[PDB]
Parts: sequence; C-alpha cells; structure tokens
Amino acid sequence: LTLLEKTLKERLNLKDAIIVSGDSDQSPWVKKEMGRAAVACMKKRFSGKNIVAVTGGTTIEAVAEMMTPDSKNRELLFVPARGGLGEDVKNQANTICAHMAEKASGTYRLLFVPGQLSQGAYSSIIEEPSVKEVLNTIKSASMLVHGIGEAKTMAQRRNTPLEDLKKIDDNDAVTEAFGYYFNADGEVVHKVHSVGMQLDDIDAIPDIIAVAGGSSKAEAIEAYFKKPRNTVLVTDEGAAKKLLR
Amino acid sequence: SNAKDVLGLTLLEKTLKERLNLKDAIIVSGDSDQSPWVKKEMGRAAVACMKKRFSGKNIVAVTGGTTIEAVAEMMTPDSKNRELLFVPARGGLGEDVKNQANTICAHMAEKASGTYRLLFVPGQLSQGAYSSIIEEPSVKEVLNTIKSASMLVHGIGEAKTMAQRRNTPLEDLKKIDDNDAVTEAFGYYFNADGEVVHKVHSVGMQLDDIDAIPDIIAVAGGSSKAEAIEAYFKKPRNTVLVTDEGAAKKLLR
Ligand SMILES: O=P(O)(O)OC[C@H]1O[C@](O)(COP(=O)(O)O)[C@@H](O)[C@@H]1O
Ligand SMILES: [Cl-]
Ligand SMILES: [Cl-]
Ligand SMILES: [Cl-]
Ligand SMILES: [Cl-]
Repeated sequence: LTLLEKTLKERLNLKDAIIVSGDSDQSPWVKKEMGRAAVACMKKRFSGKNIVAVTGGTTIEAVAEMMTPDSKNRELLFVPARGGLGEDVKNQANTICAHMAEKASGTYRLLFVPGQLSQGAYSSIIEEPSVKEVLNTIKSASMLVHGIGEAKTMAQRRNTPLEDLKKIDDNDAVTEAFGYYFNADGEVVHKVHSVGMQLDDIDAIPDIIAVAGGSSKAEAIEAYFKKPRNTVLVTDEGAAKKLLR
Repeated sequence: SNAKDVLGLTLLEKTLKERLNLKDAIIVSGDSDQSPWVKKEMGRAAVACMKKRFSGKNIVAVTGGTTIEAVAEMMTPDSKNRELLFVPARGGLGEDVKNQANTICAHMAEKASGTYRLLFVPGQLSQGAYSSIIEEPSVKEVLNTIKSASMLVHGIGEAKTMAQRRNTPLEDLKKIDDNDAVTEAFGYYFNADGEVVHKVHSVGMQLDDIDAIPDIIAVAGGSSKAEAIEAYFKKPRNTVLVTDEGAAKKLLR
C-alpha cells in the first residue's frame, strides 16, 4: 500500500494519497473508514483557529459521522462550501456541515440559498447580512473537505434542469465536484450557478482534502485530478487499484 | 390485560377518553417526570399504535422534542413491510433555526427501515426571501409531501417551557404571556380553552391541515403536563393520545 499511495500520488499529482483497505462499492463500511482517515488528515493540518469549508454527499456525511472533538482543543468553524446544488437535504453541504460541527464540538454557520431562484430573488438574497457574512467566511477558508462524484450519478441525484442534463451529456462530463462538472481532461464543461466557493478560490485554500472511493469512481477521480489541485486524496483500494489498472 | 386491569389503566383510559375529546387513549404506568424510563414506555406504546394504523403506503409527519425522540428510539421495522416515508411536520424560519424535527425524522425513518425527506434549514433572512424560497420547486415538493401526510405524530408542551426553550422573540414572549397560552403543539401556542393565541413563524403543516390527516397520535406525559394536555384537548382533535399515569391521574383526580 505504501507503494500504491506513492504511485497514485505521482499519477494524480497529489500533495499526498491516503488509501484505506477494501472497496466501498462492495463493502459499504469502507466509506466509514475513508471518513475516519479524512478526519485524521484534517486534524493533522488544523492550526490554532480553523475555518473548514465542506461539501455534501454521503462520503462527507461519513467524515461528519467519524468526526470527534479535537484533543488539542483547537478552534473550529465549519461552513458549507456551496449550496443550492439541487441535493435533497440529507445530502446538502448545509446539512453535512452542521453535523460535522456538532461531532467536532465546533461551531457552524447556516447557509441555505436554493438553486432555482429568479435573478431578482437571487440578487436580493445574496446581499442579506446572514448570506453576505457567510460568503466572506467561505472566502477565507483555511481548509476544504470535498467529495468527488461521477457526472451522471450526480446529475441524476440532484434536481437538474433538463437543458443542463443535455449540456452535461453533450459535453462529455465524467466527474463532478462542488457543483462543477468536468470532462476526462479535468476541464470544466458545466458550472452550477450557486453562491459560495468558486473553482478559482480553491488555489487560496492551503489544506484541501478530497474524500472519494469505490471502483465505480475510478474514472471520475482520475479525471478530476487531470489538473493540479494541490490536494490530499483519501480513497480506498477499490478506486486506487482500478484507476491504476 | 390482567396487567392493565390490575394497574387500573384500562379504566383510566376509558375515563380519559370520556373527559378529553380523544379518538383513543393509551396510558402507560408511572410518571415520566419522576421516572425517566416511563418516556421510553410511552415511545414503545406509540410505536405499537403507529403500526396498527399504517395503510399500504404512508407519509408520516413528525415533530421534534424528547418524547417523539423516544418514539424514534423505540421504532423498529414494520413486520408487514408497508411503504413508509417520514417528513418533519414543520420547519423554522428566522434566527438560529435548529429544525430538531428533521433530527427526529431521520432517526425514526432509519429505525423503521423507511425513507425520509427533510426541510431546509435557513439562516436569518427577510420575509421576501422566505416567500421566494417556499416556491422553489425542490422546497415546494417537500411541502406538498407534508401536505399529503397520512399520519402525524406530535408532542405537546407547556407554553412557557417551550417559549423559553426556543429562541422566542421578546415581542412574541410578551404576546404569549399576555394572551395566557398554556399549551403548545407543532408550532402553535394555545390558551386554556384550546384556542390558538400565537403561531411560530414556520413552513409546513398548519393547524387547519390536521383535519385531513386520518391518524394523529400525540405522545406526551408527566404530571407537569396535565394542564397543557387538558388545554390542548379542550377542542376536538380526532387524536389518539399516548400518555402516562403521571399526566392522566393528575388531570382526572
Ligand atoms: O417532548 P418534549 O421534550 O416535552 O417536547 C415537546 C415539544 O417539542 C416539540 O414537539 C418540538 O419543539 P421544536 O418545535 O422547538 O423543535 C414541541 O412542539 C413540543 O412542545
Ligand atoms: Cl472490501
Ligand atoms: Cl470505531
Ligand atoms: Cl445542495
Ligand atoms: Cl432529505
């Protein structure tokens, strides 16, 4: 495995690779072990005060589940990286963020701005103090913890307008992260319009941890890391072994 | 039922149904204010009640609070494997929304091996912003599902206890006091005659909606809640109450 990690690192240009045992597509509990490893990676990188941006999805929900209070007692503020991506509440960044904060015995900020508001309603809402302040907090994140999905899988699960499904399909999206759909070369081919973190913003976040696994995600994971992301990947053998096959 | 004979529960249930306008009364032994395990027994009885009421397909609306949490903790899969979708009955708007019904909803659905849909948890926003959000198709779908609820399982609280437990605006605290609220259920505070005197700023189920819900199960007990329970049921609610001797004996004698 030491070798598997080193090879994955070089292939994907990662800051580091953390690989847990097994294939989460065959053994669901393996997702909880990715969660556990992610938490450990987070705690390695915390400073005295931390603003942690987090996405939704079931894998970051596993991070939240495995979260425990910080032993050194460092200060932790969690914020949802970006909302209004059309997920059911169980899968919203806003939900996962609150859950993680609770488990870490930290604090969190709520941010709910849904996907399909009118131009006027969207323009007005993002100027409201509670939103404006949280957007600023997200802008100054010291950490980002995010998932990676297959494009088709994400597009189906979310409430995706028909015209956008077409675009995602016609532009050969294969992977998705934080509301960006990318093709096989790591290029953006569809951006979901939503407030909060933008792709350009991630270069300003010193510690980024991606958490994604399962053999079925091998292609999505490879595609996402086709460009430099300055990111630590937590994955499992299922994804890593299939990617490197 | 030697048991419920000797413990006097069957006779107590009869009288409680005659006194309040109950669809049915289910009373477990003891006083949950004195004996915390009695809450777990209310949860047990409530779960059994739900299972007797389920149709082929169900949309079960739930409230938060420790009593419905105990219902969720006691929930087990349906041996008949009927279709079970759980939703929160309401969601909060305004400052520091916690949406604890969401918490209980997910917990109960997981225990039942059912499915669930939660309500959004907003930050502090203008009414205009809330009005825009409510019409958003994804949000609208959940509200429509709550509107189609086949069952409602809810707590009942003392008005003062709840207004104080919650992040209640000072203007609304004054209103609740000045209008002599004595009881609370699902985001509505009622006076001693069971009339609404204040409604929490929320989305989801409204009091007028409960008539259309075939099965409503209130779960609330302890001597401290006798006055609140009596007040809530001063008006007809077509509701099955699961409670304890603590509440029932104090109310009746
Ligand atoms: O069962 P408990 O702990 O006495 O709580 C009962 C109360 O909890 C609730 O069900 C839910 O409280 P919230 O609406 O603040 O989340 C109230 O409607 C009810 O008054
Ligand atoms: Cl495995
Ligand atoms: Cl463990
Ligand atoms: Cl979302
Ligand atoms: Cl949900």
